[PDB]
Amino acid sequence: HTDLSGKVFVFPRESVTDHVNLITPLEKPLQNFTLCFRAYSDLSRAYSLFSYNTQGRDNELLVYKERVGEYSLYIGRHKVTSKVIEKFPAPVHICVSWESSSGIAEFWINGTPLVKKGLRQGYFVEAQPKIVLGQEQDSYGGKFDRSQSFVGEIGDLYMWDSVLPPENILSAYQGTPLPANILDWQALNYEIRGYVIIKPLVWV
Amino acid sequence: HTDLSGKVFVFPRESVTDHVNLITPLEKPLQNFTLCFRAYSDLSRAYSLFSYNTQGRDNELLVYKERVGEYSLYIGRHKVTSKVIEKFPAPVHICVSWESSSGIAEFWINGTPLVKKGLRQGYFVEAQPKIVLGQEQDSYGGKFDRSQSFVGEIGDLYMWDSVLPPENILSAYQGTPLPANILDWQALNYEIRGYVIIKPLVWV
Amino acid sequence: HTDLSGKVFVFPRESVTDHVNLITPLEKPLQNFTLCFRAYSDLSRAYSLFSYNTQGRDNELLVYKERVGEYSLYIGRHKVTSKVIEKFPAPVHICVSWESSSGIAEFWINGTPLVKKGLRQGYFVEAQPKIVLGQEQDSYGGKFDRSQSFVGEIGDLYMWDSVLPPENILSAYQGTPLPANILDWQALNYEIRGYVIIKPLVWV
Amino acid sequence: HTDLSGKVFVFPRESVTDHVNLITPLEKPLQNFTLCFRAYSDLSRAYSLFSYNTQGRDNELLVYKERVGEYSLYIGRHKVTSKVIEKFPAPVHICVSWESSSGIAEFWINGTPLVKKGLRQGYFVEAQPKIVLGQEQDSYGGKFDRSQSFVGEIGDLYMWDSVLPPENILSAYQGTPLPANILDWQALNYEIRGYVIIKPLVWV
Amino acid sequence: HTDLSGKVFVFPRESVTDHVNLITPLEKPLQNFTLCFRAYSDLSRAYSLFSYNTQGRDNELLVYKERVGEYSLYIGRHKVTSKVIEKFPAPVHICVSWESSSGIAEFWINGTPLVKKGLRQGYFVEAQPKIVLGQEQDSYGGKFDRSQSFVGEIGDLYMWDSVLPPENILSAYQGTPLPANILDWQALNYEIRGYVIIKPLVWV
Ligand SMILES: *[C@@H]1O[C@H](CO)[C@@H](O)[C@H](O)[C@H]1NC(C)=O
Ligand SMILES: *[C@@H]1O[C@H](CO)[C@@H](O)[C@H](O)[C@H]1NC(C)=O
Ligand SMILES: *[C@@H]1O[C@H](CO)[C@@H](O)[C@H](O)[C@H]1NC(C)=O
Ligand SMILES: *[C@@H]1O[C@H](CO)[C@@H](O)[C@H](O)[C@H]1NC(C)=O
Ligand SMILES: *[C@@H]1O[C@H](CO)[C@@H](O)[C@H](O)[C@H]1NC(C)=O
Ligand SMILES: [Ca+2]
Ligand SMILES: [Ca+2]
Ligand SMILES: [Ca+2]
Ligand SMILES: [Ca+2]
Ligand SMILES: [Ca+2]
Ligand SMILES: [Ca+2]
Ligand SMILES: [Ca+2]
Ligand SMILES: [Ca+2]
Ligand SMILES: [Ca+2]
Ligand SMILES: [Ca+2]
Repeated sequence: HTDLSGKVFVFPRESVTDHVNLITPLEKPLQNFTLCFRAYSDLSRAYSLFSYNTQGRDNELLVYKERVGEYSLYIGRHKVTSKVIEKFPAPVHICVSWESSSGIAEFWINGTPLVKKGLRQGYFVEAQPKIVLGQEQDSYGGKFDRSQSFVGEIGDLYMWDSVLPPENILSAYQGTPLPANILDWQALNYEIRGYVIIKPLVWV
Repeated sequence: HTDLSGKVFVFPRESVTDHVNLITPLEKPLQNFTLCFRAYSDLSRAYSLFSYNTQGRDNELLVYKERVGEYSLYIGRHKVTSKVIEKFPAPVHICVSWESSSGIAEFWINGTPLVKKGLRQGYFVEAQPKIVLGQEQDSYGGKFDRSQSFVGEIGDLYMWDSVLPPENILSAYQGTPLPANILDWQALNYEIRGYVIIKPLVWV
Repeated sequence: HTDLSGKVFVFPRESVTDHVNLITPLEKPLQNFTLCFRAYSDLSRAYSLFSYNTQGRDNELLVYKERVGEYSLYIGRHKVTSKVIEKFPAPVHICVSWESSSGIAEFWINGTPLVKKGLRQGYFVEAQPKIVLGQEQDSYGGKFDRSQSFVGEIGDLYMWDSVLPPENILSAYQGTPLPANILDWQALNYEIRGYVIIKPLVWV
Repeated sequence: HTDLSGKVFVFPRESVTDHVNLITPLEKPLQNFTLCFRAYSDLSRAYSLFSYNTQGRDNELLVYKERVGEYSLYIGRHKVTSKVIEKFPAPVHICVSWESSSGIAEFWINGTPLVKKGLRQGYFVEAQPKIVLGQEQDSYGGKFDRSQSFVGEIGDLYMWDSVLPPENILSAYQGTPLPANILDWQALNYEIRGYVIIKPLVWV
Repeated sequence: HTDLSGKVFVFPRESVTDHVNLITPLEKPLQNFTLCFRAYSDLSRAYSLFSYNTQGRDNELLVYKERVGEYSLYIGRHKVTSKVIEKFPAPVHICVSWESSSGIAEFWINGTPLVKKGLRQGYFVEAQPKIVLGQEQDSYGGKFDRSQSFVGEIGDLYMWDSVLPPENILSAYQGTPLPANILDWQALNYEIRGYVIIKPLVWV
């Protein structure tokens, strides 16, 4: 229940411990989800964008940037990666969905669909997560690694417990996002830890 | 048969097992043909796009992507290769025709003609094929190779027993193909084996 | 004798044998000429575009492609080379003229003039040629070299016994050449030898 | 006391001597500032753009160009660097702001925001500066280094004791800057030392 | 006394001999000048564009192309160099001015200003030159060097005994120069030596 409309989290330096915890009362394992957000970073090294771990389970749901032009999704430790043409540095809008019944993962980058990949067909993502921005978890809520830290700005984050169709992804990118039931930027419960500053969104 | 209008086959992972068999009652050897389809892959390694083998004959008709910008056609184990400027990764529309009487093979990539090449003048492509998407055959229906597997999405596949003129290739590129008498995406007889998922086409 | 309007010669493979002889009743040594044609090849190695030899004289008039972006004209074994920015692979329209009185050679690529060069001022190109497409001659009509063979398509070839002014070069580039009196694609006397196929021009 | 509208300082050669002192009446420590200026240089090596040293303190506020596409701000010897896509050589409009309360530094290059970075949260930039263009100070007003000298043109320099919002940054980029209370190009007190020439600005 | 409107000098081959002498009747030292001309060359090696030597003084005023994108001016044996983004090969319009009082040299390439540089403040360029196109002088009228020779085309050359403001530079670039008093293409006194041919300007 904070409205972050028009605002970003700024992670202004590299560190082991600067991060934001995102709080959701998620009790039911996820069969389907979509996650969208905008990010702006001038790192060239690898970094985590969104880290969701559960007790005893590393990389339960992880969105990770390998290198320029390459986005990975981990589900239950397993991973897929898809490629895109992108400028560097540049702001980006990222959406990723995953559907247990097919295993299909869909990345959409600036409203453009990447090649579909598939993993973990039939699996359910475990509930009661710890969700972190700014660092990559290796434990339940911690064991960070500064070489995977996100330095830069993140905004307009939403997470739904369904697979959004293309029209709803384009709405998030450049229209009005559909209100979201797991995490929603207009009513976000978060905890800042360390050096993270909230500022207006000034980039597109 | 099945009308896959608006849908693609998704080969969501690298494997030696995942494939689609395409069924056609082709009993008479082929003198002329055109094959068109759309594909979207972010593989950089080589892969097979369309594998047609007959009893005792490898690479009887094979469309093979050597590397970015380079397309090969095999007829009766002989090959030609032509080059094109293309972005990577990117969706592509591919048409290729071959005419026994001249030996001429014509690739068209996104409605643009590649340099003509020639092979197997006077040859007849044998009938009673096994036709596979997703893997390259080295036997009659099998002996796949993971390093040649196709990972990504294929749709809008049509095959004619004649050489299409430019206007009919552009029609196919634009999404209004002429009726096709060997394989037709709107009345396709196929078998999924392994991990292949049918999804809507979202990238055209 | 044959009107090849709308048609190309296709040299569909690398060889030391495949060629076209162009026949013209040229009995008087040439003081001035312009030669225009369209070509489409995806070779990266060097190749001959137009080979004119006379008895006892190799490289009497030769248009040669050194590498991407570089065009050479030989007159009586001496050469000039001019450079241009071009895409690869791409169709190209090439015009070259030479004027004995000044020695000036003008290349025009896709209707744009290259830097003028000069050679053989005062020379007359010898008459009674053998003129070959598809191979580079080292004798009077023969002694070909596979490594200089042209693979690809040639069309719209015209040769005048004068130096065309710019607006006449542009007319030829646009597909409306002024009347040509040495070689004329719309009334061409030729001989196919080996594997050369006439097909419609589909890339203009 | 001088309106330099429409004019630039030209540092026409590499040297360890040529520089401009900028004189400001500011006597209180700075908690917030914005600095904007336009520069045109064809140096590839690193160079100082704006050097603000105070007695006893090197690099108290320093704007430094590491290499093409990379801009650094030093505050009290600590630094941040942000990246941008830019052509070389090219004129550039540079703005940078810093806010003590958050430590946030914002670079804007040709009206486009770079990724925010943070340093020196809670710090006060010392007053009674010597402010130098053309050279990088290693002492209070001197100790220059030829290899960090600025060669080229600088104009349209303004410095405010506040953090400008995006609209006011864009106004400056577009040529209608707000009046500026630390340094103002339209009412500037300066001292030329060595070879620095004032000329009309011809490159906007 | 010759009007070369619409014509160029073509230096069609590398040599240590081919050149044009340009003769001015204005006999006076130069405190200010501007020189404009068009050039088209596909050399990659260094070459002289305009060579002005006086008795016993080499490199008294020299415009020299170091390599792609780099232009140098020598005044009295001292030099400056400025860089520009340009295509290769490409026609170019070059203007350069120099002002003794400030030492400032201004290059303009296709109507766009390069970074100003400065040299020889207070010097007077000596009177009674030999002015050569096509070769770089090392003596008064001679001692050429084939590795510095200009191959290609030069036209629309004008030289004024003043520093042109930007609007007059743009007029020259656009083909409507102000009449010029040191050298003027519409009333030029020149001597061709060796192989230099006058042809129409076809590349503007
Ligand atoms: C996931 O979606 C599938 C099909 O769209 C549906 O069967 C299932 O109920 C969804 N799961 C949940 C928990 O909503
Ligand atoms: C194949 O094409 C050739 C050339 O157009 C034609 O003559 C022949 O009839 C065709 N063959 C069949 C089986 O249609
Ligand atoms: C070749 O061109 C020159 C120069 O224009 C001309 O004088 C000469 O007559 C021409 N030669 C011919 C037509 O044989
Ligand atoms: C510095 O800038 C901030 C802008 O958020 C402002 O709130 C604060 O009052 C300023 N401090 C001073 C000393 O002016
Ligand atoms: C040189 O040019 C400047 C303007 O650029 C002018 O003010 C000055 O009078 C000129 N000097 C002469 C003509 O000697
Ligand atoms: Ca982890
Ligand atoms: Ca980790
Ligand atoms: Ca095979
Ligand atoms: Ca195989
Ligand atoms: Ca030869
Ligand atoms: Ca040869
Ligand atoms: Ca310093
Ligand atoms: Ca220093
Ligand atoms: Ca010299
Ligand atoms: Ca010399």
